[PDB]
Amino acid sequence: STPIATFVSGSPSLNTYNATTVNSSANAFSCAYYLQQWNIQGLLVTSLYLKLDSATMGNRPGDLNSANAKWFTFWVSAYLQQCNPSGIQAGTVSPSTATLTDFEPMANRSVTSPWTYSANGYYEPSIGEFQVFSPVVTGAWNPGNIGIRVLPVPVSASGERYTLLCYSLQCTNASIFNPNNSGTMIVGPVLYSCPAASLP
Amino acid sequence: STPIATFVSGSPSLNTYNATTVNSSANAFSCAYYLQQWNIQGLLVTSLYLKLDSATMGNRPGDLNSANAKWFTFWVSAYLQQCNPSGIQAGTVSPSTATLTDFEPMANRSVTSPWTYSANGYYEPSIGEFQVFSPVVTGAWNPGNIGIRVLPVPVSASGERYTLLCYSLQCTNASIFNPNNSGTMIVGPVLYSCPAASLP
Amino acid sequence: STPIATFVSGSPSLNTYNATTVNSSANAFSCAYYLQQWNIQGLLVTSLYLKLDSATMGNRPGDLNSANAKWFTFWVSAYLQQCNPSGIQAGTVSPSTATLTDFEPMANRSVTSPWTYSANGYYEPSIGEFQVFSPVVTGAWNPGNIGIRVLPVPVSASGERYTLLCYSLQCTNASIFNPNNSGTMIVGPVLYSCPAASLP
Repeated sequence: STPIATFVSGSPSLNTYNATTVNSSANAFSCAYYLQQWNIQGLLVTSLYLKLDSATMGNRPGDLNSANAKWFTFWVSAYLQQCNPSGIQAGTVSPSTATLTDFEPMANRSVTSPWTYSANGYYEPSIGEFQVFSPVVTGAWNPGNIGIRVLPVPVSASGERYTLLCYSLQCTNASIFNPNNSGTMIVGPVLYSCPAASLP
Repeated sequence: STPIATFVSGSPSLNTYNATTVNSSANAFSCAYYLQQWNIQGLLVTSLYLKLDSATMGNRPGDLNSANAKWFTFWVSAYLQQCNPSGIQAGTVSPSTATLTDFEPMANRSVTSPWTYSANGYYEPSIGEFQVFSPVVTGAWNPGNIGIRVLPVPVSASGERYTLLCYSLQCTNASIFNPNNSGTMIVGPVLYSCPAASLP
Repeated sequence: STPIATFVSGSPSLNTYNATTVNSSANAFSCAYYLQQWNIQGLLVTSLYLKLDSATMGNRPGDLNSANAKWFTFWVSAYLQQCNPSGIQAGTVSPSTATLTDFEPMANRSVTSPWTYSANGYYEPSIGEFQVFSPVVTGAWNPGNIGIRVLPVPVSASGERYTLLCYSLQCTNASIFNPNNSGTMIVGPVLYSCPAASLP
């Protein structure tokens, strides 16, 4: 077969806000992303950009707890109909014979108990690799450094198990979820490699 | 030739404890691992899981020094007979014409003086890249975050030089080497890329 | 076409000091490097070693500000004539039909305003991924840990835009730019992956 498959999805301009992220106060928001993936003979390499904008993200509750939220979770999925909590969009696979199941991560060998899938449930991974990024911010958003916990996570839905890539983005400062602050934030490219579930 | 070679070794369940790790108090232990490697046109990509279990690791000396140990070293080798201090097991290479020498890292250009190979010697690398992981832990094991120093290291044995991949796993808290504490710990997948010594 | 292209440049021994780095006090220095790159079906993987040596780097101003400098910037470019602030040398591309434009990074989706290219200008990136290395040091050089900010950066020159890979190396301690201290420092291999601008 083909030794290498690729997948590209999302908004190249980061100006289309068609995905979803849930923060630690269980508030759901619209976000933009750009996703580029490779399956290189069973190695899954994933590049991701994420953007939030006060003007497109949605209502930000006031209440101290909500306004002081710092963490939010984003999910990259290869199961766009069956287990897609962050609403990854249909994209382009190369070559033409590849399919999105070429982009499922191999199960995480450190984790057994799965997350029960919700459309708006907040999942906070406390295990796995930790990366640090400085974000690109505009306006009155001042999150500071963004820590990123990233790992393959087993997710249960309707008696089926899926492994998804989970990103917990962890602001240094409360800022971006406070409705009194307008602004934007972009982080990336966040790179993550792991074994793929199959060969392309 | 083939542009891409792969190697897989170890325990998929992490329930077979056939490798070896030495900690900073020079105490040797049995551990489980799962190793997946790629040589992509001379780029070596390595994925590793590691597991320790109080019930299989071996005797844990008491003595303050031993019980308060936090660091341990694991070695990934492509020289399973000649220079294999952590006891990587025979595995599966793809394609059929590839050999394990396809998985030797290129020499580290920052290091000249080699480590003198021992079957039970403790080597503590103080140079190189540093990654941080949160482990998956059970029972009364509470190591906290695991720092990971990882790099290709030159190793001497019987007038021959080998480059191996060295991992120093560095617990935040003394816990796992204290014989009064039962538990387990899994870390991974730890990803590391470096130039390969050759093309596959 | 070829799914995989490679590029190799610089000094394998790190003993040829033909590249350039500018530090935070705007002092320019000669340095050695070794650069190995892959374009794997549009994924750009870059391995870099960097070396400074008091005996080859050039004049180190005294003046408190200069001597206490800790950060310096290195640029990897695929535009060796048009936009090459660190003086990457001509190298070897494989296969024979590949060219250096196969190694241009895709534009950074988080950054719009470019850096105005200088031959000796200091650029300090404050956004992007952050890695940590322990360096290999000799003599009276004691920089401690080296933080590394690394990202693709848009650069303007003569009405043309280029994306280059920018590395900000950030010493923990003032040491290496103090003319009273002789020594050397090597860091690497620093690995960085990002999307490539094109397929090879």
